[PDB]
Amino acid sequence: PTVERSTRMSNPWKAFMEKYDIERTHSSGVRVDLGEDAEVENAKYRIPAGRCPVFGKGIVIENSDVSFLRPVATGGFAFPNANDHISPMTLANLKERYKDNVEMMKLNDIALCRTHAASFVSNYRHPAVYDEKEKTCHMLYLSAQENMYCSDAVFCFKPDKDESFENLVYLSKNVRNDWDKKCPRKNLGNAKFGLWVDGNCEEIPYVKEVEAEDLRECNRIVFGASASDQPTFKSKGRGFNWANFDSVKKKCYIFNTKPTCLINDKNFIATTALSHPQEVDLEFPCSIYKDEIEREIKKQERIVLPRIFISNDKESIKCPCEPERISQSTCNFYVCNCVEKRAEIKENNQVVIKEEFRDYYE
Repeated sequence: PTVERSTRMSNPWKAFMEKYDIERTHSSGVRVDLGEDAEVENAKYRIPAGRCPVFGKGIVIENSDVSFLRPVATGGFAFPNANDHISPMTLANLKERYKDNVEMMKLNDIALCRTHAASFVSNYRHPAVYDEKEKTCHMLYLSAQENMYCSDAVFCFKPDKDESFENLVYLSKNVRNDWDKKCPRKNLGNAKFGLWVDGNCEEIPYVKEVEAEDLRECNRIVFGASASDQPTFKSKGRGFNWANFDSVKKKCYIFNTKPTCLINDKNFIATTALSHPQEVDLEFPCSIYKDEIEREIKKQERIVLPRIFISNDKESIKCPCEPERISQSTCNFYVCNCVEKRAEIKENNQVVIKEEFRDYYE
């Protein structure tokens, strides 16, 4: 009856974190999304391409008071004239129009808005804004998101997040219908993003630190700093997309490397450029570590314990020494600091196998 440590280098956050891999899941600009090309007759144009909704984004028109959701002066960015019969359209009106379509009736409200907007005729399809407070779908006739120096005689505008846009959802024609499982929306309370380094979630060493008065402002800053397809290129979703908000220090730490786990810390909220400006879920998944450890022990003599060195059950880790209690932790997590680490974080926030172990891991 032996117990031993696994050599297998896992990560129990794998499934939980896929949605935060913005490069892989969204794959286009966030602050400005112009990720695809489309031609109308002969004429190459750029259009929004991201696969995730961007919560709380809108377009500010400089030195103007017209909302971008106003129909274009046949004004804002929205579809004009029509009869009001294609845009704007209420959820009720959308549900009316598409009532005998079994598949369109299965879509959630955002996806139904997106699908409607994207159906109108090239692979040139129009982006939409769904106002979740008014339950109203707006098709955007103008796909430009920024014209900013601004060198009144010039039409200046930029994307932004602020309170008047907080219920808005900016939708490209590519947005996934299952965005709710695959994309960011809510902010993660009692958590900061981190990097998984052989059995514990570690701080991201290279970040940009910024003053922020509240979550809204931190989510606005990261939005501002986020992947952008705007000419000076296709970002492909690469960018400073993620931020940790220190609720107590009133600081925003932004970074450009995708996170691979969460650190349970009562002082922080984890937000992203896509995420809602305000919604916060305070319930950390405390049981993530104990679950994998227990699941593995139910593999089978030889007990082989995972390389998981943090848990809410201090004995399950089988620490060589006394596990440290993490005081910042709402989960009352314990960490085993006194173990053999096979990975370390190096420049540009890259997690690498330590030298002494490289040959073994191939």
